[PDB]
Amino acid sequence: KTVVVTTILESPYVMMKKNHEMLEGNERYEGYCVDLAAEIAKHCGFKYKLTIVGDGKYGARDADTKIWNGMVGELVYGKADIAIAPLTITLVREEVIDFSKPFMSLGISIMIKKGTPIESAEDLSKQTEIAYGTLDSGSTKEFFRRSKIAVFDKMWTYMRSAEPSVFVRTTAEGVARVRKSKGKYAYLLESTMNEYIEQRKPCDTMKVGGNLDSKGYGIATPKGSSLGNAVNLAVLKLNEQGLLDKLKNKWWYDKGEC
Amino acid sequence: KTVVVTTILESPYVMMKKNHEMLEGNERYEGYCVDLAAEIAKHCGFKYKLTIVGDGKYGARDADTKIWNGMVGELVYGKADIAIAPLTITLVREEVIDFSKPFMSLGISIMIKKGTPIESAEDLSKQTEIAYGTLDSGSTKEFFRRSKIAVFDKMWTYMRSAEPSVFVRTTAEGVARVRKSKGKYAYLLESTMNEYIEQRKPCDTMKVGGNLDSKGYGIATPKGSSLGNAVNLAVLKLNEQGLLDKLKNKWWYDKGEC
Ligand SMILES: [Zn+2]
Ligand SMILES: [Zn+2]
Ligand SMILES: [Zn+2]
Repeated sequence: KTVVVTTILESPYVMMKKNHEMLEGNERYEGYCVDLAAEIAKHCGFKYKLTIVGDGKYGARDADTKIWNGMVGELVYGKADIAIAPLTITLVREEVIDFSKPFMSLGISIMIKKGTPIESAEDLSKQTEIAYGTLDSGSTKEFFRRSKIAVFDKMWTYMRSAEPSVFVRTTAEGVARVRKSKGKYAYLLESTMNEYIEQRKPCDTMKVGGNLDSKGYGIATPKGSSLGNAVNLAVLKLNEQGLLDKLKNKWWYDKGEC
Repeated sequence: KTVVVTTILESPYVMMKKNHEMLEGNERYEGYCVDLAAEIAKHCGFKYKLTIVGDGKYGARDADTKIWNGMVGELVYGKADIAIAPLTITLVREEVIDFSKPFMSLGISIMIKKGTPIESAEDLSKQTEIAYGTLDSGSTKEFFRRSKIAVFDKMWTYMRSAEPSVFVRTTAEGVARVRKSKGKYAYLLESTMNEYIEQRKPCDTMKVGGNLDSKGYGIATPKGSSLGNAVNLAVLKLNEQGLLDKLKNKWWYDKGEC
């Protein structure tokens, strides 16, 4: 049967082609994950259908109702057979779904509007003129919520109680907030996304400091899935052949605008 | 039952303490992996015994007998229950043993004396005045042997027929060869080790250029191991607590002598 792939509209991973209205099925999309999905499918030997997650979220469990949302939820409840997106491998998720070895290594980072007098997470924590937040319903927000590290705990204490909210629904919203903040808002997002945006016009943002942590993205399948083993081996084969590095160069720098 | 842990003497992962002669069992050793093993055994609640792999190798398969050597072999043939060391996650290994999600991210790098006229892998493949090689029976040598990239392929053709042999049995021998070669020898090793040595006196070596690839080290268990699942979650939990970063700081720079 055709494999249902859940993914998310997050540039440069998955995007609508300029003339998608003229196209059909998988041909409507382009991007790093679109390219990766085609390769994984070929090496594993399956036909697939790309679908954008309904609620546009990555995946988090709701305490009380205990219902998983986002791409994780589509896998948990059987709405999708595999997730190919910039989905962070975390303990809570690994407890309900399977992840292949990582296809991309990254870490949480700081995005500022050029000129902002901030160079580290410690800098953000010791001041208050500049506000900062993260994406909502994701691994980045969870990192700070659960952190027992002094600096990060101090950062979370502030963010969770900040008003108006410093959190955003999508990466694009966070980037826009930084650009129009006149330097009064710094955004906390994963390094890969930070690096991508720094190469996009109007070239007014920049990544500062070292990553706050280290983790990776993995292809996810429902627990006990028949595709798990093959997909994992495919990811390892493709990394060792250099495809993964080739794809990042293609979507990040080959198309750099700065 | 006490869990048999196979490991390898490789600074700063596993080393004999200064006063090892008056110590017994696991107390004779110290290092990053020694600390990691203790952490894992505590969260999974099991007793263990650290053992140094008999042949001192990481793990490669004999093309003729098809027999696995090193730590991988000890797991494959049931001589050990788990391997906790800087063992690289690779396709060929993943096919015969299980790996937890990575506990450390790294890549192949270039080590030069200091003052050596080399700044990249390309530079090495352009001349013949400077010899270069890699460790044996490992993931690094296999990287060059199978590479399809023009530069890495040009390098392997040289290393495969080089006379004398540019390959070493241990990282220690490679480093020693760079130091006593007047800069006429360059060593190819994983970034983690490179960075560690660069901070060790006589402080006469340095890492140059970016990593050639991106991979990770993982805790290995035989296939069908009752410890596999739990250990994998243990690694994720530890990374999220910051323990893994804490440990690298401790053994890499806190003890730095440059
Ligand atoms: Zn392919
Ligand atoms: Zn602990
Ligand atoms: Zn043989």
